[PDB]
Amino acid sequence: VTTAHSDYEIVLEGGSSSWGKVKARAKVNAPPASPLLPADADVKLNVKPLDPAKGFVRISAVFESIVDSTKNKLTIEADIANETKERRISVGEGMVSVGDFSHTFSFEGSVVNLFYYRSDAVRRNVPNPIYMQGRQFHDILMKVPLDNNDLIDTWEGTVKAIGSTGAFNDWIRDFWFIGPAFTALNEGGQRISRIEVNGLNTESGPKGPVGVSRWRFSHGGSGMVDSISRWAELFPSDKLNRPAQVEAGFRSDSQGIEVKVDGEFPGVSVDAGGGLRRILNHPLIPLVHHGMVGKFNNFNVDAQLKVVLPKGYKIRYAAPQYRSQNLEEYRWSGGAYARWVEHVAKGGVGQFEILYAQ
Amino acid sequence: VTTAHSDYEIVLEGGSSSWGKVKARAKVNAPPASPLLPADADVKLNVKPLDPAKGFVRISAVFESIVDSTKNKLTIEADIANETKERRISVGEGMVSVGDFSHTFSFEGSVVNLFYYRSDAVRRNVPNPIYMQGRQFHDILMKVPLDNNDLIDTWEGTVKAIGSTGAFNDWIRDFWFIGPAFTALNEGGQRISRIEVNGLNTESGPKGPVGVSRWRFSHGGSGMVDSISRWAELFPSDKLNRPAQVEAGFRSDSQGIEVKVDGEFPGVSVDAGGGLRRILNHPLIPLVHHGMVGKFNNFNVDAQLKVVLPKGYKIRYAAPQYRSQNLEEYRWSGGAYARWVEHVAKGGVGQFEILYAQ
Amino acid sequence: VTTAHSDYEIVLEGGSSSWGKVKARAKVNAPPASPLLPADADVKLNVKPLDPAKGFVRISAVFESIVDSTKNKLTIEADIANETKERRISVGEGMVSVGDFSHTFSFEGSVVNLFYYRSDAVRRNVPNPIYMQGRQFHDILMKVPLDNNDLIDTWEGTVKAIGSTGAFNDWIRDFWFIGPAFTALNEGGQRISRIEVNGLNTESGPKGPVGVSRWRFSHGGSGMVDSISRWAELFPSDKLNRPAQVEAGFRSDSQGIEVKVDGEFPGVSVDAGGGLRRILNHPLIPLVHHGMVGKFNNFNVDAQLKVVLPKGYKIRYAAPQYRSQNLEEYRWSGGAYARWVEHVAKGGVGQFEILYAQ
Ligand code: BCL
Ligand code: BCL
Ligand code: BCL
Ligand code: BCL
Ligand code: BCL
Ligand code: BCL
Repeated sequence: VTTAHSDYEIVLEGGSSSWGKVKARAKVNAPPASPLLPADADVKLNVKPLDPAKGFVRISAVFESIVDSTKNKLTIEADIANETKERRISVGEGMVSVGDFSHTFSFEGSVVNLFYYRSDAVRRNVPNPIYMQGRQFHDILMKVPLDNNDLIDTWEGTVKAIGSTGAFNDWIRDFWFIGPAFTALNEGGQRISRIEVNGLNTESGPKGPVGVSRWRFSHGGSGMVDSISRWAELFPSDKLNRPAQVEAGFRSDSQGIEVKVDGEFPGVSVDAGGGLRRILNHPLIPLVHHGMVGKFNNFNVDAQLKVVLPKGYKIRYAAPQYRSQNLEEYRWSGGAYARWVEHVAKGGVGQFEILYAQ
Repeated sequence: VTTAHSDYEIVLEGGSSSWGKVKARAKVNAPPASPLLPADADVKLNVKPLDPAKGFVRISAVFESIVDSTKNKLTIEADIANETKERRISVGEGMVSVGDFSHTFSFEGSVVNLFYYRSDAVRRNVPNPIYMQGRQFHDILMKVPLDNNDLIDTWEGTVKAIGSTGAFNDWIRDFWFIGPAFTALNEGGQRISRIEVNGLNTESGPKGPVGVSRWRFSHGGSGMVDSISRWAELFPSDKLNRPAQVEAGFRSDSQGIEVKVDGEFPGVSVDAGGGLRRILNHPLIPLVHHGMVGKFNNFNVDAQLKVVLPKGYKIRYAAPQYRSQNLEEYRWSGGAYARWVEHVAKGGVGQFEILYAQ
Repeated sequence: VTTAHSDYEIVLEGGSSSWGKVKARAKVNAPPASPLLPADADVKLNVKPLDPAKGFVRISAVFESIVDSTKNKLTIEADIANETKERRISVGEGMVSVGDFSHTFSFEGSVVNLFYYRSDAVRRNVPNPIYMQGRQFHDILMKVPLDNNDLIDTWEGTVKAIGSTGAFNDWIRDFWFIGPAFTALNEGGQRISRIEVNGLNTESGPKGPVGVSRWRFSHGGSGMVDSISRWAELFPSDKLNRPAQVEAGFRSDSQGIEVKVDGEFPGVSVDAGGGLRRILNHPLIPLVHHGMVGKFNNFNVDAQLKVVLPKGYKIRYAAPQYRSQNLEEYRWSGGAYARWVEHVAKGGVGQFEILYAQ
């Protein structure tokens, strides 16, 4: 018998605060859909206020994994700020390593997020809008020291390809969205444009030649792509009054999958209007993308959610309904909640709303 | 335990008549995949002979819904006629309303449906062909009175966009196929071309300015798109000797879905050749599209179908086989029928054929 | 209760040999997702060494089916050889028949398979790479005697279309990937280019006019398309020291599906390095494509695998683990193996690795 066991905990700050602590654990005795096993990964994300006056934060990410004995790592650290409601700017650096190979990089880039329409007729009549169609434009300048022969080979190969292959800006997407990543684009109503290569040259860096590229692309979303529809919400820099962090990891092999998440960050709750608040709307891409793997083994659900509201707050509406309550702490399990967990784990996006207030 | 309960009833006219009464009810205690709940809708479609000499019918549609408290409505009424086997013409009017906002519209449009091949070698050798690849071309002239400020804003915004944005005819499809509608295109082997904007201007209508647009698009189908493969069959104007109608609705929320259908129309049965008739072949798009939502909760099937043949007719072949019979009335439930209901509810298109005769 | 019963047997040659005998049987009491039933098919593939000095083999394929009473057949026989590691050449002939219609054909064609990158940094650090992004270019010259009126009609229709329709090279793909074949492309991360028509003319053949076309297309793969990622491996001509063959067939209708496979060919095992061997990595397209039909009825798994190693060899690693062993013969059933069978039958590609050695 295949059984998914999971526990989730949300502990909320009150007042005007959107912050929450989020913890999760899950295990299921079914294999992942990776054609290489075992596959283990640990991820740590950190972000701190940097310059509140200019709205800059400093964010870092560390990814480490082991896949069929191969050890991988990627880190990236960047300073990011909104310039306007639509244009965001970044500058950063990082590295990637795989077994005995590694390389570094630095970059700067701007992203401009544009909705296809704006209408007060929609805004005033839909209290909790979900879909927002739009397109996001990246402009990136990246640099990689060419300080081993593999880097040199790839740089020269790519220079040669760009020079000789008229369809490079098109076919590069076949390379980029490796394996089933390609398939996931259409699944989420996401489109990636042909790229533009605006600049390609070698620089004389302090330790040697540096490969420098300037390039652009856009990606379109029909409304489910959270990176576009919830662009401002997903970067709550104006709510980051202290450092935030999240650590997560999984272990997986032919026998099953185990996962753990432990984080604290702003944006967990939202002003719902009318003096109510809600847990933020569930982003759609995680459910749709995970939906591509959640349907391969039947499973029973053994799931519990615990939500701790701030002192003095009460739930006004929850659907699925909670099972029990002890002051500010509410618990869901079994019944309609278990059924909703099955639904979203298989790719469904049916709404689970929690509205609360003092 | 998740259980889908459903009942279907088909009552057929005899002789040369293709007409039937179709009733259905279903309920299932699982949530819909809507990221806004509750979601309730009622739909009424009507069509009557208008000018049998020119083949015009007058069709009307009313859609009403409530989604997370927002009240929606759209109506459309049109006169439609075949000009040729491939070209159909229409003229009509309607309105849309959402909360405190509303607008009207009128239009005329032609649609030309073209198959990619015609071959007697296929026709004479395949007795019940299903797939037909082809492409359908729309040419539309629509008008909307710009009689509130939101209409004015959207009209001017769109005029501005068409003027400034070279990729408008491309990216408009991201806006148009909102949310998971985008994803459904590829699922059904359906392609939407870039649009052509042939005309855009303001008219001085009786009550004020009117926004007028003339535009075109084609959509391609690899064979499953019923709008293309069964183009003539889906508009049985030559069989409409009296008014036809269908009413349907659903209620849904975090706890489940309930639905009801009650209609009467031509085209329910078909001449199968050899003096046999069949219930029409199941259209594929409904099953494929619904397949995108039917896989998120395991369910047991409690389904019954009742088919009442005209007096004196008998079933010659049915697969899945029926369970019971009382004169002209045949009933299916359990066993292989329940298994077929599960199959098609999850997106399968395995054939369930009923052939009958006197 | 829906139950899938299946048995698989692999019997391996030893030494440096990659050959194996592969047998399979499966049955399941659920309907196929074919909108025409019954659907029965038998396939026979044969290949023999032809000219070991030039690397030519002679391969033949016979497909026969019956679909809703219509009898179909297609045969193809060809000589195929690698010219280089990337370029393969072929010349051959065949026929197609459907009911009272038939036609023949002959052809020659080259295919060039190109990976998007080559990197020693990947090669030396990933011991068993799976994804390889790339693009494959076909150049085909085919001839069909126009020796009945239907052939003449289609030839003239196509000549007319190519002449009049600017989007022919684009829309031809709607015709080509009939029905759900269209949808399967994106599912497997596969792209088909617009075609190029380089030549179209009529020849005066011995018995009459012959329609001759010269045309090209490429197809891209993001890494799962085995035709691209495992290009050399899939044509083990250098391992074909004697004839190989496989016969397979299925019978299906509204009640269920039964299938049988019986074959012997090189390429069943692979040198894994370190003096180990493995069963070849599971190709991804079969699992992904079948995944599009494997999710419509819940089923229980009654599956057994038997692997017979060459004398004196032992399994070093298997995950899922085997259940029993008798000398060189190992058996899997139930437990984690049954769970893996469910997973891959529904479209999962989680790795099942068997490594063995003396
Ligand atoms: C990922 C989905 C979208 C996308 C959506 C966005 C969004 C949204 C943003 C960017 C931004 C950036 N993108 Mg982009 N971007 C995509 C694909 C790309 C690709 C590529 C080759 O595929 C590249 C090179 C880039 C490059 C870049 C940079 C120019 C820029 C800064 C990145 C950074 O510092 O990351 C650092 C990396 C990480 C922090 C790793 C973790 C990333 C995941 C997604 C974050 C999960 C947050 C978690 C749920 C809660 C975190 C709480 C913690 C306490 C922080 N994008 C795809 C198409 N991109 C930012 C920008 O505008 O800069 C100007 C920005 O806000
Ligand atoms: C470059 C990337 C972008 C960015 C892209 C996104 C995207 C895209 C999304 C978010 C979302 C969220 N982000 Mg943000 N985000 C950025 C910076 C920040 C900052 C900040 C001050 O810098 C903060 C505090 C946040 C905070 C938040 C939350 C409001 C929200 C997640 C809520 C939740 O409950 O998660 C619960 C958390 C978990 C269940 C697990 C989180 C742990 C794992 C490790 C996080 C990463 C998972 C992902 C698969 C990894 C992909 C990595 C790439 C391949 C490189 N982001 C940068 C600028 N963020 C999500 C959301 O809901 O938006 C509305 C969302 O979809
Ligand atoms: C919907 C799937 C296909 C499509 C397939 C068809 C087909 C097929 C036809 C049209 C026709 C029309 N289409 Mg078109 N069309 C599509 C997308 C569009 C879009 C758009 C922005 O997406 C627009 C503006 C149009 C516009 C139009 C008009 C020019 C024209 C008349 C519409 C009408 O009166 O509807 C009135 C609206 C309704 C009746 C609502 C109900 C619609 C559903 C689909 C009908 C279900 C029938 C039910 C199962 C049985 C009904 C029995 C009742 C007793 C009647 N189409 C997509 C791509 N279109 C018609 C034509 O050729 O006119 C010249 C026609 O026959
Ligand atoms: C503008 C739209 C087009 C059109 C488009 C289609 C399409 C597309 C299809 C049909 C199909 C059918 N149509 Mg027609 N149809 C038109 C006009 C008509 C007229 C007429 C004389 O005007 C008649 C009598 C019919 C009759 C019929 C039947 C032969 C057949 C449904 C059989 C059945 O058992 O349904 C059983 C009915 C039900 C199970 C439920 C019906 C109730 C619901 C409310 C109907 C609409 C559902 C749909 C999801 C709503 C989408 C609305 C849009 C978003 C606006 N149509 C107009 C001209 N029609 C279907 C078929 O099988 O074709 C071969 C089909 O796929
Ligand atoms: C099928 C998936 C890919 C593809 C991948 C490949 C690969 C890979 C190769 C070709 C090759 C060829 N392709 Mg191609 N090809 C595709 C689509 C096409 C289409 C089309 C209209 O769709 C056409 C006309 C062609 C035409 C051709 C010829 C030019 C050439 C020889 C074919 C042959 O003899 O087949 C004979 C037909 C059969 C043997 C039928 C069986 C085919 C199945 C796929 C084989 C299963 C093997 C089985 C698992 C184990 C067999 C063991 C037996 C003992 C042999 N391809 C799609 C896009 N094509 C070959 C080449 O390069 O020639 C120069 C080659 O190696
Ligand atoms: C024109 C077609 C190409 C070609 C295309 C492919 C493709 C594509 C693939 C293979 C794969 C394999 N091929 Mg090869 N292959 C060709 C010629 C050969 C020759 C030869 C010396 O000529 C040999 C010995 C082989 C041998 C092999 C094996 C190494 C491997 C299957 C292993 C296994 O366990 O299958 C177990 C076998 C079965 C489970 C059942 C096989 C029985 C059925 C009848 C085979 C065909 C099924 C398929 C759905 C039919 C599609 C037909 C088309 C619509 C026309 N191929 C020709 C040149 N071959 C597969 C692989 O794993 O590659 C890494 C794979 O994906």
